[PDB]
Amino acid sequence: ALFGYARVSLDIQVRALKDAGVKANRIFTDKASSDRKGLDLLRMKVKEGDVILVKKLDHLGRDTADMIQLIKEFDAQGVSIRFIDDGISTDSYIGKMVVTILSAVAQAERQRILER
Amino acid sequence: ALFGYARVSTSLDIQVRALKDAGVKANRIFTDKADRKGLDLLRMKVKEGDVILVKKLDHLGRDTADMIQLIKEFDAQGVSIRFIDDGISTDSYIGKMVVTILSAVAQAERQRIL
Amino acid sequence: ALFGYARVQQSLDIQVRALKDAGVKANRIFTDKDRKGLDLLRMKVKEGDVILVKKLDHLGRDTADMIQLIKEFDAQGVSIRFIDDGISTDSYIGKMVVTILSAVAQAERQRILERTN
Amino acid sequence: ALFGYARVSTSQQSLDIQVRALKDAGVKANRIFTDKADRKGLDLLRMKVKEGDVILVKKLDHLGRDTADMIQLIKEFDAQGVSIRFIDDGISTDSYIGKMVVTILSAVAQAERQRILERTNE
Repeated sequence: ALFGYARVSLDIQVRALKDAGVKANRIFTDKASSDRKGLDLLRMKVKEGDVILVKKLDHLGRDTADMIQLIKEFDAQGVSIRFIDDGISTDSYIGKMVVTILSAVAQAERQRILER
Repeated sequence: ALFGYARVSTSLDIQVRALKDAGVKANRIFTDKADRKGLDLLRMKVKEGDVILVKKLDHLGRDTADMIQLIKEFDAQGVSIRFIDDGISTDSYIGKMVVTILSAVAQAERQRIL
Repeated sequence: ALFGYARVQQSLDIQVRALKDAGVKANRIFTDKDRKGLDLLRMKVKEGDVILVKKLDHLGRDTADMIQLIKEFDAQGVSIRFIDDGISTDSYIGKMVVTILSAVAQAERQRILERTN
Repeated sequence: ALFGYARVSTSQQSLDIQVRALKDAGVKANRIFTDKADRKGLDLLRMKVKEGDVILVKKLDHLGRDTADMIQLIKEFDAQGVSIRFIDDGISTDSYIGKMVVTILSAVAQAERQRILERTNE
């Protein structure tokens, strides 16, 4: 089954997931600052063969460590994640490597700006 | 204009079925097991503007360097590659970013050894 | 203070000699064959300390575990230096570089595993 | 030859921390070039460097105003055969790691520009 995840501007993500063909009862959301309600519900409901659509790489984990763990868990469950805006999926080991690289790069930029 | 390539280390029907399901004609699908024979046949048939479909990034080369080399030589003759499961085309700005990230990785691995 | 950590017997003995030759005192070297040595390291280590590791591949069991270990030690004010890779977790760029190289090592491992499995 | 470069937006305090760190890493006082953002010290530096030279910089973030600027400056010096050593990060631009970081960051920056162009074009 096809799922969607969105996190905070949420309507920009939610409408985008719906227009990607995710049904409403399969869209889970978190208002980030229990920042994990929706994601925990998604982690529970997902099963082997399922697909999760995420608008952006940044909307998954709250940092690179968190995102790498989530990808590990979903992959272990036999669930692939596709990032709509980034145009990449976790559906191959090269794919996962690139996603991890991009998260790491995006994390570094946040930290540079935070020090600045 | 639409071609297909499948490769295994050792089955092979999973990739071919995916290529067929993406609209590649059976006579445009070339395969390899374990040595360049099917990839060679594909080289002689493809033309500027054509697109070669592949199931995953994982399936193209023997390793990352080899895959990058293949991408770049098909790119030299105006031929792009679409990786189905990854949802990535080498001729898009994302595909180009990915190939450059992979080239960086492969060069670093090479320099590391030295 | 300078500590050493090695995960894997001969390849563990190569790593230990390498850490000693890198300047780590024998009694500050901790090893694992799952995490008995790491649990001991966690207890001795204090703010401003540095852990030496021969290769990136020898800290965690996978990328998720390694980044988590780094996050944890960083939170204690303990940095990690990888001898072979020539990089430390001191700055956010070092951490970024270490994440990248782990992702690369992991991909290679998965590439090896599939051509075997 | 060994040079140093320090750059700030406005804060004098961090410029002094940078210059001090540069001296402490062994750059001669007459070999430190500075800017208060601009490019005055950088333009002077460019006249003085030659193939083989090394420029110390405190942190990656003290070279350019942003990532895209930093990458362009690294590539400019690199084409001259001049490398940059970032002290706090422990990375040289001419190592396999510095080369990898520069290439990966320029790939990402290039994708973001392509992204803007597509939104502009459509």
